[PDB]
Amino acid sequence: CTAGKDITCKAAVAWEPHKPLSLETITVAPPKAHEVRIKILASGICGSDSSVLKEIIPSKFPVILGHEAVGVVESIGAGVTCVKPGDKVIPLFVPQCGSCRACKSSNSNFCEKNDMGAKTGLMADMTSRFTCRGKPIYNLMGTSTFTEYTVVADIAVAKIDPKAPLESCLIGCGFATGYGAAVNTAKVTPGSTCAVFGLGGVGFSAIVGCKAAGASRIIGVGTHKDKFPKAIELGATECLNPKDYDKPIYEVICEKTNGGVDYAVECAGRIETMMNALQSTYCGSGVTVVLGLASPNERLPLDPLLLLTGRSLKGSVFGGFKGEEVSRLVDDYMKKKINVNFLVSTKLTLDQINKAFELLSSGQGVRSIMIY
Amino acid sequence: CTAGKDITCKAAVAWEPHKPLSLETITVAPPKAHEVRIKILASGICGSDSSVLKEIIPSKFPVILGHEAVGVVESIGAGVTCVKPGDKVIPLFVPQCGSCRACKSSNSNFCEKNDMGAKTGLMADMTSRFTCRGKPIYNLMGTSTFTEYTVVADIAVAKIDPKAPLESCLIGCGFATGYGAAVNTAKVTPGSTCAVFGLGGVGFSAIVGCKAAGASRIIGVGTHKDKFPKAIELGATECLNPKDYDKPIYEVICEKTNGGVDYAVECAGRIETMMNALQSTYCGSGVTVVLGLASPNERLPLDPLLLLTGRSLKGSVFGGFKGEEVSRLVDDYMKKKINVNFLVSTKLTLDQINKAFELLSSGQGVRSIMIY
Ligand SMILES: NC(=O)c1ccc[n+]([C@@H]2O[C@H](COP(=O)([O-])OP(=O)(O)OC[C@H]3O[C@@H](n4cnc5c(N)ncnc54)[C@H](OP(=O)(O)O)[C@@H]3O)[C@@H](O)[C@H]2O)c1
Ligand SMILES: NC(=O)c1ccc[n+]([C@@H]2O[C@H](COP(=O)([O-])OP(=O)(O)OC[C@H]3O[C@@H](n4cnc5c(N)ncnc54)[C@H](OP(=O)(O)O)[C@@H]3O)[C@@H](O)[C@H]2O)c1
Ligand SMILES: [Zn+2]
Ligand SMILES: [Zn+2]
Ligand SMILES: [Zn+2]
Ligand SMILES: [Zn+2]
Repeated sequence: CTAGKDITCKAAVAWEPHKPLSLETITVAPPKAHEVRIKILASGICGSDSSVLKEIIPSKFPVILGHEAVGVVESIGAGVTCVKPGDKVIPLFVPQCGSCRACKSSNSNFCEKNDMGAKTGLMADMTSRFTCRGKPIYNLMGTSTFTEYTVVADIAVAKIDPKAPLESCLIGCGFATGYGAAVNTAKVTPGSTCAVFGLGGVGFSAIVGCKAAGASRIIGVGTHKDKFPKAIELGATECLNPKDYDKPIYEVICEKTNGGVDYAVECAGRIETMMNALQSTYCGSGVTVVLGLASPNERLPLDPLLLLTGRSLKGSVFGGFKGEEVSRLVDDYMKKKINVNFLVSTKLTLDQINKAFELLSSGQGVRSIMIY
Repeated sequence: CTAGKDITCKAAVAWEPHKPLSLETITVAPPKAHEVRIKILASGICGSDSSVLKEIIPSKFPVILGHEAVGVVESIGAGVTCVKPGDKVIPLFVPQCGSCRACKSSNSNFCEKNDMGAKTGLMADMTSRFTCRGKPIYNLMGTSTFTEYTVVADIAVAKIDPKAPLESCLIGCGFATGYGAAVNTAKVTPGSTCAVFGLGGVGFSAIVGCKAAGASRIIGVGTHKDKFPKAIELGATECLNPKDYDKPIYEVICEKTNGGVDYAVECAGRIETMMNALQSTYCGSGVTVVLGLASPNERLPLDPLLLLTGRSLKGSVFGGFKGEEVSRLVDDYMKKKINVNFLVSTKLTLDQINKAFELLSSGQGVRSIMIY
């Protein structure tokens, strides 16, 4: 039994930015009050994890990344009632305290207890449960999944079906984000025309989302044509490679869609892709959703006239989903309403984690996950 | 009888930008096929009219400005069936052809027959119905109301109650825009908190709109405290003057509204004001509507991160209203549901038109109108 005891396990540590993750032996302390220690079963590698390493997204170091996973509760701290040892769960990088303005609302999921703003990289009591070589290691958005065991607040966990597949880990971020961006944020309607920019994990999930919402046309826009067949299989009606064109991609799209698409979803994290997405929508009612994160000091040179005719520009985190909605997604996945496992193009071990980061730059595949 | 004859009348002509409007005697030709000649009863002076004169909004010159009015049909061209001589009407600067993508969709009012993009300043057949000092004079957005008589396309006219008050002219633009920005574009919900930036004709209408939508708090934000009393009278729960604080106005608002308002409406046409409005909304679900038009080359330095948490930024013209909805607005006004006349702080004659433009730079009052 490991309850109430320190656990020694394997984890991928980021001692510094711009450097490959280091496989280390670490110590994971027992959960304190209102905390839950989880044995990670599978973890996905998200573009945001890569961005932290490139300093595109701020974070303290040393740090254990990863925020897309599925696991089983190993033990619970004092006062915990929402889960119990043995329950299968998905860590939430966007918690749900249930009492803040966002949580009490039905139009927001941005719980104020999130650490995306403060970036403390520590637990609620400002201490760390991670130790490596006698040094406290910071966590990522209250999760950290690039480790065999992690500890999270009891408001940052979603209990799910005990038999949920290991591929359910994508629901921890990438899939819920892209899927939700289409279904919740953009609010894609039946028969509408959509365009998705950036065919990575999130982008493919957005394509699946637009299809589920009933779009009549879904245009996948990316620079790696090897992904096109896959994109079509998952819902895209056609794909376009901006590099093939001399004329602006938004002009190409507007010419093909009677003036522009109804909904555009940006999933690359590039100011240029955001601008292309916006201008690819119909000026009279087009809706653009930005999901990607660009360098902190980059800005979108927005001409207000682009919005004046009737356009909308919005953004969201975790597809606008609240933690309490995660289980339902897992259910739909098992009922085959959504085949999340289709997005898993590569399965690796924790030791091969750096390969997943290498693939992120490759011109193929969708999502890589690790089975511990 | 003037049917089928040229009419000689008075009008205010802008021979060139940056100069006072010139009172002239002009000739107005009879309406051609699918056109309607209207005797203007009253016209308001809109900030947009001033912007054209200052070259903030592009236009050919010489031109007769004005796009906010109420009048009566004097005669109709061949094929016209929607109105007849004697009908009271409101010219529409955003037409409704009923056949384009925008007109077929309930989510847009930006009829592709509008002249806001092409700026031809001419009738459909590329000719003008206005002549002054032997020269053809351009029109404004298919309307032009700074003239005793004007000719418009039959898809650019809304028939309204024969007994509609002269003040109904504000529905032609200012009122419909501000009011609609709240009810249609922002979609203000009962019990929400709102902030309106720029207390001019449009701003006051937005206040009226937020109140009609059932907002519990309506914060008027402007640099002229003398307008606050009237603002409160029309629906504002309080007013703030940026100059009375050492910190950014959006920090003051967030501090006073538990993180920011639910809906913010920009009505000044300044990049700085637009940015203040955006950041003044709650990061988890705040909605900002931009209505003002800034200089052509100005750009909003938008940090994507401001949207990622759950904010929406959108814009619209004519408050999102379609031409077919104008009569309903006039009806509500005559039933005292909305007191449009309350926004008229100055009444002039055509000869005094320049005083109205001077007043836009005074710092008091709301809207000026001229009775012909
Ligand atoms: N708001 C949220 O909740 C949320 C959640 C997770 C991730 N994100 C962000 O969303 C983005 C997508 O993440 P993934 O989806 O996790 O990432 P990913 O798999 O790395 O995919 C990003 C995709 O965007 C395109 N891309 C990458 N670099 C590019 C460049 N220099 N120029 C043009 N296109 C480029 C590529 O698409 P093609 O191969 O088709 O060109 C690539 O597959 C990341 O920026 C991530 O941080 C946001
Ligand atoms: N999209 C549409 O359908 C539509 C329709 C009509 C007008 N508009 C636009 O809406 C805006 C306002 O029109 P009105 O409402 O017709 O105009 P207006 O009566 O001139 O009022 C504009 C108001 O904005 C503020 N303002 C103006 N110049 C400013 C400056 N340099 N710095 C700070 N605040 C300033 C003032 O408010 P305070 O005194 O409270 O500071 C002023 O009362 C214009 O930009 C116009 O082009 C859009
Ligand atoms: Zn992620
Ligand atoms: Zn909360
Ligand atoms: Zn139309
Ligand atoms: Zn106007």
